[PDB]
Amino acid sequence: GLVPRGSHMYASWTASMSDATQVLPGAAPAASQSFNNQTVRHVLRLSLGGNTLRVKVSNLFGKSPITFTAVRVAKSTGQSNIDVSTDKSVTFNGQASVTLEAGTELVSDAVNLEVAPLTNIAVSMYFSSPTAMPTVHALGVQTAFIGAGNQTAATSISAAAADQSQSYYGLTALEVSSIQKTNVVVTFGDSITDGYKSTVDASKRYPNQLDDRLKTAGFSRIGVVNQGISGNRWLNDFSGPSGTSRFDRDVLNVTGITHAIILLGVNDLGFSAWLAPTQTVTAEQVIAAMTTAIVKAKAKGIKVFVGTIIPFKGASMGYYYTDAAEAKRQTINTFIRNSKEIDGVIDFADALKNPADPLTINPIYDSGDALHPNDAGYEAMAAAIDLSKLQ
Repeated sequence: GLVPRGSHMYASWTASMSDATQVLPGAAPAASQSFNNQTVRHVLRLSLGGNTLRVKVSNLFGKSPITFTAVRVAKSTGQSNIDVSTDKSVTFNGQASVTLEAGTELVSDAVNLEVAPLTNIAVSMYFSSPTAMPTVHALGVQTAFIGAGNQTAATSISAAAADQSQSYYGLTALEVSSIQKTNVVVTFGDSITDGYKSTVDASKRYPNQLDDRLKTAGFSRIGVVNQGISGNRWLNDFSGPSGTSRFDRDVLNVTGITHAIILLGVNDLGFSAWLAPTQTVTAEQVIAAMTTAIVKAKAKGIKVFVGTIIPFKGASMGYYYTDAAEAKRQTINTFIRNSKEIDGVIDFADALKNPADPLTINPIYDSGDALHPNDAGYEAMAAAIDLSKLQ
């Protein structure tokens, strides 16, 4: 009959936040990016359409407050260009400017802009004052455009091409309202979820390609949002807050989450040979972290799927991949494949392994570093997922 008319917000796009100033033990300090009377125009692909939207901004890892002098949204027409007829002010309790204390995040008022699934919008932020922005999504696989002054409502960003970035600055979710029954699938993981080595500005991350399959099958109301962080580990900070510490924020608290696909751990194994030798962890310690995350998500009624760790022999041999890392990978994958607690396994390892040698990634899917898939490998990851799982 008539769908009940109650409207609700759903996460349509997400980006997990990291602290750009955090470094490995023993490393030299790292400086954050800063803006000073400048506008950053981000571009993002919506998984879910609807009638209104709201923007979640973040100062989660700031050391001082930041003030967003203006935030605006518009439909993207490619590169930095917008459809000015769709430009809208984004307000916060009715105010165009808003200050976030260090360690806080904030979702905006609803914006009356009707949007369609798998379309790009631009979210533009003006910082009038000197603004340190350590709170980033570091590897966005998407161009952002930076210009002088308040260009948030401009048709395009007038600036030098060297003033482009591929990060997201203090922008962490974009939620869209609908009266329809809606599923939200959160892909949680590291660079292989984030989409490192997929084509920039092409929406070829594995969760994008999974989203394409869903919409092609007719499921416009099953959304896929990306909570990957390139370099992320279950058990230790860097890159990004540890998987265990961020699971509540980046999975359990995603608006409308119904399903999660967890793919994490290869960096726990690979970082200890050389990047972080004081942070050697066992497969059993990784499994314990995974267990607590699974328990928490199931307690909230979320469907929990766990992916097997894809083969990575050849990835900086002796300095990332090691025999110890392979042994731990085996133990973890055996645990995943035999677990009675998870709702299902997604055997990415089986899907992407080399038929000629199961310890290596299939050469046709290898970006070149023996660890990260290329676009075809991310397509193969998405193709391996039974869409019945996401219903």
